[PDB]
Amino acid sequence: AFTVTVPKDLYVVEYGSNMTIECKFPVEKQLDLAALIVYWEMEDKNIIQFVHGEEDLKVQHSSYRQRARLLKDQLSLGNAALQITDVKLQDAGVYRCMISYGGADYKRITVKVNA
Amino acid sequence: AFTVTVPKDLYVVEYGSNMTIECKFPVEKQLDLAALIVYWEMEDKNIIQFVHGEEDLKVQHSSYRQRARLLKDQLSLGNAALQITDVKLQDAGVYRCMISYGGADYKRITVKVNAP
Ligand SMILES: Cc1c(Nc2nccc3cc(CN4CC[C@@H](O)C4)cnc23)cccc1-c1cccc(-c2nc3cc(CN4CC[C@@H](C(=O)O)C4)cc(C=N)c3o2)c1C
Repeated sequence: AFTVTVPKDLYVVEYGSNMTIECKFPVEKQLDLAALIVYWEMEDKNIIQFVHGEEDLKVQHSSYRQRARLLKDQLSLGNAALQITDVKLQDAGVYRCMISYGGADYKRITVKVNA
Repeated sequence: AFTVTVPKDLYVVEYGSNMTIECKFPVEKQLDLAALIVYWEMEDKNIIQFVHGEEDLKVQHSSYRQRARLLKDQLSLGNAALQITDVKLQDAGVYRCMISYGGADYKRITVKVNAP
């Protein structure tokens, strides 16, 4: 029963710091890109779209552009890991990571930013 | 650029009656069911889990499953269609359909129930 898990579901972060949020999923083998979809959204803003190996800059929402990246190296370890640099106020909310790799599952993560 | 689209996003249905809600998705030529995942949820309750041609009635939530079905016939036309018979009160709320077929997309649909 393909599960995604969140190590931490609540992130308290400093304004202008850097953050990495993590979704873990089972990779019992060597990651097969033919099977892999990784999506990250925050309140209906598209953040990352990784589709079978394909990463499309064009669909990424204005805010996250040149601040958000998916750590590819980490994928191979079954860790969809979103790095957001220079955390702003508008960055606080519920994040969703959606994964499809054989089965499919998704999880939610809260971010709080201090002023 | 895989899109899921909804004909109607709001359904107002009468208590006890029957409803079909639909999610449409592109099906170039002949559906490959081995590559297809169709998921329906309502406020975190599992309604339908159709993974590669098997439906999973292990944990799928007993109030629905009792009245909820995926019309497989319609899949061939790129129509994920959830049929609920004898609409109850607990059936109102925001459903989500999540589809994976090459790409992946989801949509939300609101249901309201009347009782006259
Ligand atoms: C998550 C998931 C499921 N979930 C489940 N399936 C079966 C059983 C499932 C059972 C559970 C329950 N438990 C929880 C714990 C464990 O016990 C399992 C949960 N979940 C399931 C099914 C099918 C697809 C997905 C999924 C996977 C990966 C990615 C995306 C995705 N959405 C996008 C949305 C967009 C949005 N844009 C915006 C406009 C829109 C448009 O085109 O209309 C496109 C992009 C892009 C671009 N890439 C998008 O990718 C999606 C939906």
